[PDB]
Amino acid sequence: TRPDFEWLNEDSRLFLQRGYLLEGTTALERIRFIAEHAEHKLGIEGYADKFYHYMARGYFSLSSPIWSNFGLDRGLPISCFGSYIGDSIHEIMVTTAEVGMMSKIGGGTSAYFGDIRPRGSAIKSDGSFNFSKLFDTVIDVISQGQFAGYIDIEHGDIDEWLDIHTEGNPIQLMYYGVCVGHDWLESMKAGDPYKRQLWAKLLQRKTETGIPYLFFKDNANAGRPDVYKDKNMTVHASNLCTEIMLPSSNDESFVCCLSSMNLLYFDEWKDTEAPEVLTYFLDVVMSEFIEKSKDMPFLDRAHRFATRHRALGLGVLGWHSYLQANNIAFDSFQAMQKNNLIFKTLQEKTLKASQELAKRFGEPEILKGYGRRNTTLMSIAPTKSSSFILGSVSPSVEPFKSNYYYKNPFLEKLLQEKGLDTEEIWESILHNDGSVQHLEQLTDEEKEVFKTFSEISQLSVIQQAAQRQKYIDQGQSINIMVHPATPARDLNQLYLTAEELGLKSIYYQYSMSANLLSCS
Amino acid sequence: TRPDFEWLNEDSRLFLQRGYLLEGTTALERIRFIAEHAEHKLGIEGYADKFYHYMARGYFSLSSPIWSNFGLDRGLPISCFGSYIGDSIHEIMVTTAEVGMMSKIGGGTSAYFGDIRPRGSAIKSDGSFNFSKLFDTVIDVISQGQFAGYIDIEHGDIDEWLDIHTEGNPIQLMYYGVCVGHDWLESMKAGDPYKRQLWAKLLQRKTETGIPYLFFKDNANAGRPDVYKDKNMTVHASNLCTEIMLPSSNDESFVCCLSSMNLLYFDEWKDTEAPEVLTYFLDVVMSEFIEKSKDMPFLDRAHRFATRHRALGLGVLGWHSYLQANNIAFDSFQAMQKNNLIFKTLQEKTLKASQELAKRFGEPEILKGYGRRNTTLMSIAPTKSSSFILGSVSPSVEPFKSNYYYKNPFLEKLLQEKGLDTEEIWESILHNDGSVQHLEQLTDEEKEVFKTFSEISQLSVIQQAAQRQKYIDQGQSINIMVHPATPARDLNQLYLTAEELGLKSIYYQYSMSANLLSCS
Ligand SMILES: [Cl-]
Ligand SMILES: [Cl-]
Ligand SMILES: [Cl-]
Ligand SMILES: [Cl-]
Ligand SMILES: [Mg+2]
Ligand SMILES: [Mg+2]
Ligand SMILES: [Mg+2]
Ligand SMILES: [Mg+2]
Repeated sequence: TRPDFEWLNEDSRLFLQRGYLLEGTTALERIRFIAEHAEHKLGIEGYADKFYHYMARGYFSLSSPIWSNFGLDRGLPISCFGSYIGDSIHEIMVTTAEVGMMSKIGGGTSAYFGDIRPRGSAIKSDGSFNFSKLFDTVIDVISQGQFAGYIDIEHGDIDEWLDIHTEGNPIQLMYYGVCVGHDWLESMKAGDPYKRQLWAKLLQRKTETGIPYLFFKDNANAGRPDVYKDKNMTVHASNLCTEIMLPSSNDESFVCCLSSMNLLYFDEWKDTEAPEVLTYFLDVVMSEFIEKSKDMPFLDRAHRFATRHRALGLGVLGWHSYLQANNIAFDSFQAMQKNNLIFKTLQEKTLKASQELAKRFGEPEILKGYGRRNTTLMSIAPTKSSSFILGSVSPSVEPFKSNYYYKNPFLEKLLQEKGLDTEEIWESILHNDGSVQHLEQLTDEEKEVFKTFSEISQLSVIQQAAQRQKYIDQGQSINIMVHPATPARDLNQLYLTAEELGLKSIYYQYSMSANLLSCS
Repeated sequence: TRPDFEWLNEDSRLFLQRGYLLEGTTALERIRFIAEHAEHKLGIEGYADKFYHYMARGYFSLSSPIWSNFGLDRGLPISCFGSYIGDSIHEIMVTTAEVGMMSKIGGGTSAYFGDIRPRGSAIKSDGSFNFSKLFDTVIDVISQGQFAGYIDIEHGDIDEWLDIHTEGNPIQLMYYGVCVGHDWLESMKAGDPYKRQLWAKLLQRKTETGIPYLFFKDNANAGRPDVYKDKNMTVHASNLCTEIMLPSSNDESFVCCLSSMNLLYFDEWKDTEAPEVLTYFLDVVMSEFIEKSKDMPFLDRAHRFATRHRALGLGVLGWHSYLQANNIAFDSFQAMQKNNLIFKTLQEKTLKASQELAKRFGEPEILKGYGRRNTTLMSIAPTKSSSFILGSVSPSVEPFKSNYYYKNPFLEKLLQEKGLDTEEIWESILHNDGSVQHLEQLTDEEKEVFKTFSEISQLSVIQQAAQRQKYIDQGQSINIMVHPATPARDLNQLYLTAEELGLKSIYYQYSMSANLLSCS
């Protein structure tokens, strides 16, 4: 019934033309080229037509670097770049040049600052915040930039980092994350007054700005694949969007590529080879990064990482879409059942594919004897533009912001079956911030299915992330949305619950205009 | 009569202890070590005792990097570092990392920005001023920094550079110079209104701030040694202090080392081997830089330059001191006679020494078949601290600021012979900004000999620099001092005369508190 490329409507074509495609290349032409180029690099007969078919059915979203650069001379097809900053000017300049080159090329960058000695240390040093000014300037000066720096909450310079983005502060452009350990938080909860005041200030900053990001470093490291545990490959920090969980060091900067399965069609593709085909595709994308980076000035640490690890980040979008297509409320037991099923299925299929890839092409150095091609397979990145392109489905695992901001097609259908598909009804929804909770014509059950992100239990967001985390070898970009009237006490408990449940990170805390945190 | 090391008085010892010497090394111990280390590297018997003797007599000043680092593990013994910035992010990052590493190590840095495409060029670019923000931040963040950027007056972005240091401007820390060609200035003088307004603005900026530096690029290139002309090795820019005249390129960053002859004792050392010994010393200093830099991250372009060129910068101090010791007024025909004699003698002796060095050790690559060891031998750097250390003699070729600010020892002697060496007389001099022009007890002849920098013809400063330039293969750091009441018209003519007479640069325009420009 659904035509091939239904998703590729006039909105999507325009978006792609204006953003990603070279003048004189159409969207369809580009998809065919990508499919054929991948087949050629894999050496697998029939691969292109399989990949093309799955594209045609709307099962795959490809990352913007892949749309822009895959199979072409320009740019790189990677979606993150994470550097470790050693405690020396030499190593600071190495990272500076990486960030510069990547800010020109694009795909976001990040770095770990926590091993830089703090302000006042003998060399007297100016500390880690002082060096953050260099990266903030690099991205101010060079663009295609976006950069995130990570600092430990126990670091000598934490107070300086907590004023990033405040009025007049030197740092206005770069983002940051704070690495927070289990023992530190247990000391805070047990009553330590300094930790209690620092934590309070961090929460105040996050309400005011959305940031810092939180990196629960002990959850991240406890959740690493065995290979990284076996070889003491510590995850110091995450990436620009907080979903990546890969080790960086003096000799290696993590990189990864991404593309995403459209969960709207889970019941169509769950027993197909679509996830495996996408895994194969991401592996050839990494082969391209390796080939392109081998002679690229300043990218030697990333070239090394990609060569030895071959880390991939296959993600998802359309989670809320899938739930709505099945008349399931986001915060429900039935949603939790589907969450387990979907992510279990993806874990199994992507791992199987990585095992087959090692049989065909060999294990990279870090995985010799481990039996797969890729150190990691899955990560749940944000997908705002990618979701738009692919039929305006819901972003990643996030609830729809609202029903009308774009009209929710499942709400539309429901309104049509009730004869309520009228300008007056829709205008009422627009005037209520895309909510339907005001509408007396809808049952409570129907209202539940179409709650907005703001109306949904934020505890349910966290719990669902915790539930699926066991099936995801990297991480998940998890946003929450909180009313500005929310007591600090309630935010405090939500973040503490996040760490307790094993979440490796939290991304942005969004606000809205003037029980959702403590019940699900 | 004069004791050995008379110059090394308690002031000098304290200065050296506090600035340059490692805890537990005395000034004398350091001098002996430097002499012996140089002998060892030259393989020349008796060299150390010759070098030590000349140090003992007060004939030599050594640069602060040499005092700090020569023969030791730490740092580098070079006094400039000049990079060419190619029009690419890659080449911008190469230069960024050079400047970072050198800002930690010390010795000043500089770079040429003029081949960066201007704001609005297709890639649309943000231009050369945008990239200057990166270097300004590097030196804000890393210290031991000082940096000077050079831009051509005809460059698309010249208006942006001319607001450097103004209220709120992004650039407050780095210095800059403007490269001004002969044909451009002839177009300006012939009446071009745009050039006339731009030149007027530059002069306004220089009165207000002292800067930009002026680099007369056609004089600099016309004055290069034949070897650089023969091989099209363009001098794009000068260094932090405007005395260096060396080529930089995509593959080479200029470096040079310095030390200085004390002209107070010219009549003692003119027929000795002291200038030759100092030349030999500077060549072994460059051998140290080469050895140290060979495995230093990010310094490959400077290592290459030093290896192939072996450029040296032997300078002078105590010019005004020499004139005063001989009862010669700075602005006089007799001064001009001495200027010619001294600089002719130095040109001959340093070149002879470089020829002998090539016979002993070989010609470097750039000079194969040219018959000397070093592409350049002489440059007249500023010597404010070095002059203090060496008996408080006058700085470089500059007049003494004043007679009492430190008491002029020739004025003191003159006052003693007249019985005028009294607190009342000296206090009168202090109250008149170190001038003696008010004192009725002195003849006009005596007053002439002890005019302050501010009282001296600035045309004479320029003319003396022009006269000695024929004997100096690099350049000269030339400051002038101008009353704030001076009409723009008169400054205009002075700078135009500077270019007409063949000066390769001008450094700072100093001011003072409320015929000297047009007569000598
Ligand atoms: Cl990143
Ligand atoms: Cl494993
Ligand atoms: Cl320099
Ligand atoms: Cl020559
Ligand atoms: Mg083929
Ligand atoms: Mg650690
Ligand atoms: Mg020996
Ligand atoms: Mg040129």
